[PDB]
Amino acid sequence: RHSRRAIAAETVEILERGRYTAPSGRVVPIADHVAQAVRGTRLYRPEKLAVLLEGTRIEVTEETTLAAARRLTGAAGDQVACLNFASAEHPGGGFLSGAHAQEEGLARSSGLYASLRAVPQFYAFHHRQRDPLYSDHLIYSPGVPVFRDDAGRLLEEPYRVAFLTSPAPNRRAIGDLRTVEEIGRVLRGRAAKVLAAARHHGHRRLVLGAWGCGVFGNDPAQVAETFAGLLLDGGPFAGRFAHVVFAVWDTAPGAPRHAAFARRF
Ligand SMILES: Nc1ncnc2c1ncn2[C@@H]1O[C@H](COP(=O)(O)OP(=O)(O)OC[C@H]2NC[C@H](O)[C@@H]2O)[C@@H](O)[C@H]1O
Repeated sequence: RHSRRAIAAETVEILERGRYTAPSGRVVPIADHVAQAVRGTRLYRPEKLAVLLEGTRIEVTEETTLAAARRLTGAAGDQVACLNFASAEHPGGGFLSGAHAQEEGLARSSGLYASLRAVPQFYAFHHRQRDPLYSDHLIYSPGVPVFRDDAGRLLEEPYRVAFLTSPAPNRRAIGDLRTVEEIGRVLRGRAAKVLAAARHHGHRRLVLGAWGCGVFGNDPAQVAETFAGLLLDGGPFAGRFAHVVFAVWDTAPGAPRHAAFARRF
């Protein structure tokens, strides 16, 4: 936790100073790209996403979200979109406290926090709502510079990705007070809106994963099935993306989140 906390603090300083020093000694400017990402950040309310809905190579890997994004970005020039497994309540989750989860890693490694911290309406809505289902609100963050690898090392050459920030329902907090089918409907509606936003913004290649299946305690078979219904068997997004990677990095024994996605896809 202490090493992650230190890295998080360094990233915040970097975003303030607008440059960082790579291991070679190269000083890398990022202010322009960060400012662009912030200025282009958009909050989508549920009903706007619903409007977007009125209008493929599939891989499962043990990659982190960022490792998959970096691989895809090196292979072609079209900007990749990545799903941020978001906190409903804090931009970048607990990254500044040294918390260890997917969003926190994104926030330690990129300009994502500068984008999300600029959308207080998203977080205020959920704070007032006080409901663990959260909502279909989504933050779209274009061209966010990514400048660390999985180990926290600064990159000689940063790359840019779009992020889609949407919180999965906190099934852990809900317990058995909603049915499997109710949660499935919430997941399907929300995932459809994530995909609609990605497509709306011209992203043909996506990095998805075990959304909500860690701290939020969702069932990875159900989350994998949710994406499958949308992307496969003549679903609404079948054939609409060029490349979808389910990058599932699961350090628990048996890597069960990854196993569930591998089984389905
Ligand atoms: N970096 C990364 N890449 C890919 N997959 C990952 C990664 N880190 C974890 N995982 C896998 O994805 C699963 C879900 O990750 P998690 O970050 O726990 O997402 P949640 O939606 O359940 O939790 C979110 C909340 N945690 C941090 C945020 O601030 C949100 O509060 C997790 O169980 C792992 O199997």
